[PDB]
Amino acid sequence: MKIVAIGAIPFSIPYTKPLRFASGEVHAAEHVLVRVHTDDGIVGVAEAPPRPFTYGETQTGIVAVIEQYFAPALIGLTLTEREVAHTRMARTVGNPTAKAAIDMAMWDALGQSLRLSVSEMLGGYTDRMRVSHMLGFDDPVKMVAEAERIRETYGINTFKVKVGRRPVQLDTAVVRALRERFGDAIELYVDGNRGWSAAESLRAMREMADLDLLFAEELCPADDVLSRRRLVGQLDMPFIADESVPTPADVTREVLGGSATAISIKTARTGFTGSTRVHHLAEGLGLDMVMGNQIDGQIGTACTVSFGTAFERTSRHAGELSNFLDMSDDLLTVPLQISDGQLHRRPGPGLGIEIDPDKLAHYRTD
Amino acid sequence: MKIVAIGAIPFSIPYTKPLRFASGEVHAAEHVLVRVHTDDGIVGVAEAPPRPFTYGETQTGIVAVIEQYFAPALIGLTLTEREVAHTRMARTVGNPTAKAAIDMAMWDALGQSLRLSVSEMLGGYTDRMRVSHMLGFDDPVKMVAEAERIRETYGINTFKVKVGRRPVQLDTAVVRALRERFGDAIELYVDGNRGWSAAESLRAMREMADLDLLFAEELCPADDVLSRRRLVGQLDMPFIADESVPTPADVTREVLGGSATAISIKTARTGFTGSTRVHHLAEGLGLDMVMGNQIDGQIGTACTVSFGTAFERTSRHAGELSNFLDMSDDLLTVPLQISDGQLHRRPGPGLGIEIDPDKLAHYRTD
Ligand SMILES: O=C(O)C[C@H]1C=CC(=O)O1
Ligand SMILES: O=C(O)C[C@H]1C=CC(=O)O1
Ligand SMILES: [Mg+2]
Ligand SMILES: [Mg+2]
Repeated sequence: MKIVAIGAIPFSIPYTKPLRFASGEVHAAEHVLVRVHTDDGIVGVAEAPPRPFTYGETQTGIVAVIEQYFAPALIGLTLTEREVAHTRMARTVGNPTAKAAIDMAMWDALGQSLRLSVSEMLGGYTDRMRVSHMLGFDDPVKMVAEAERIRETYGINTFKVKVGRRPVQLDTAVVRALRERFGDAIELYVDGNRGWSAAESLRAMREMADLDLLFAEELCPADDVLSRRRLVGQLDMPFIADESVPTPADVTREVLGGSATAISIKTARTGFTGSTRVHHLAEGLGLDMVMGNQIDGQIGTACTVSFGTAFERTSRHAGELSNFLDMSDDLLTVPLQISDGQLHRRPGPGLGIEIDPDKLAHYRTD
Repeated sequence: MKIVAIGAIPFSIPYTKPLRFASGEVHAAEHVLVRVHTDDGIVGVAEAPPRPFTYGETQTGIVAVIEQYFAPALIGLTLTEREVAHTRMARTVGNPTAKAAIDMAMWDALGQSLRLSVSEMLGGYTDRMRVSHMLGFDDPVKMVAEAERIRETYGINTFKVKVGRRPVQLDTAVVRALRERFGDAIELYVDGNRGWSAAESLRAMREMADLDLLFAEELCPADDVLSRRRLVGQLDMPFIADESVPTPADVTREVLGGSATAISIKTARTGFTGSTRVHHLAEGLGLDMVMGNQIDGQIGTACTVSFGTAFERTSRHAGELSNFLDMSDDLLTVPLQISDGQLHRRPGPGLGIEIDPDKLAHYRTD
């Protein structure tokens, strides 16, 4: 189980319809397929989604850091030296998805080598997660229609509404429309992606005080430090930190500082080894945690469910596992299937997925 | 890899010489051998040391809780459902070593099943740890002689001196004698086992301010809450919490409250699954951590080194891995070997140990 090579292949798949939010937009999945090759002939895989508006990474930069720094530093390590890999990669600051992809690809290879799923190796608490769908910006009536279509089609009963627009009433009207349309049959929460000021955020939440929102996520910039802390202290529900807590150290600083009261865990940025560190820190401190979506393709979604199903604290909440549906196509030989509002972790070893050679050849851009 | 049975066998092995400290004494290793049997014929093992003066557990109580509560709740789970086992056992409060033994025995069985050492499955950062020896109470000249004998014989260069006696000068004279005898060639720190008041502790440490002590461990009772917090804030070096932080929740309360500035990790009380939670919490918060000794036999010591070698934060410090040497005998087919002041993690699968049938038959007390 020795790593003999690590590759990073850029690919691009168009979205049937773009996902729009406060901090940016995604019109195509211009990701990087990361592969870890072992001396047993096993190939572990994962993807790295460049999100310049979130971590500052670019598709070109991800391939570069992996080919120029991480690959040469990790070749030669066995799949059971994760902490050595973790420590070596840590010598380089940032580059979250690049690091995470390598770690998850390593876990995929390990699982295949041992004939064990990543989920069970991580803890195997359960075998499925409830699904939450992120609704991107669009005309009010159009967002409601999207939710209705999605719930009827896939059985999804949890929706995270993207907000952060002006006037604030535009978004609060959307949320109210959703609650009037579905009643208490669905769970609802919001993510502003740093779009509103803390003052606008409070007014928006006060206006939606009767809509039973489960969480408020990054309503205003965490970097508007003092007003952010004041806002978090004014809200009843937990305030989920996402882009502001990419590392365990950030979780500690933001939570102890009062700028976060709940933690988003995204395998795209902390992989499995790092995500375990975040989960244990959040559980130890006593904070709610939710599996988030990095606008993942099916490869990243398979990773999210693999980790989310391994622990009780992550599976007690619905996981954001459905945005891959807006992609026009994907790289798996067998597409992920959501039914009854749930997604099961794959039964196969490792991530339980396989890359379709023809799909890769068609969408790669190198 | 399904658990078909879990047994708890009490055994007793006399000590060549008793280990004495502030909170109690150990004249024999009256432990409990815990075994997890799988449907593959594999048997994982570990030990549970009853420490009434530390956790309140008794040899009889450990066997009882395992046979009456844990065994029936875990039979039927696979070795890759650790989080289910963790959650089920958590329904019962306390009983730390009983829970830890079951978890470590499960990891031992898993490793054997996969032909992987526990150390590598946990992270595989390194393959050995430096050794630290705990010096129990005794006449000053006798404690110094013990340190000299131990250093020359095993190459051990780190010593944790047991203190907490009155007058305080009795212990400070011991530490000073050790520093004068070995100079800067050895590392020294102290553990008072809640023996001194906070006021006595400060005076003792001030008297030893020139002896370069690396840590101060449980000098006074953590339950003397306010004076304990005042003391911790008065000391330069990290203050290791041990018996006061048996769980991650305690780590959070004591650290945020200011009654602890460093954390002791003992596999005897948090096993591997639980110890990982403590390590990640301590790393996330930014606190030093040291692998402690629960006055472990060789079985427990094999567990300590297995976990300690898996991470960088635990292996950067010497681990307390030598007190088993005072036992008159032990249960392993192949005794642990300390040389050049180090202990390597065993090369074999799981814990890399095997119980000698004749030793078990001779020392069991059921
Ligand atoms: O923020 C989210 O939860 C969803 C998405 C928006 C940007 C991004 O990278 O993640
Ligand atoms: O306190 C220590 O570090 C050593 C030992 C003393 C009692 C016990 O259970 O552990
Ligand atoms: Mg978000
Ligand atoms: Mg101690």
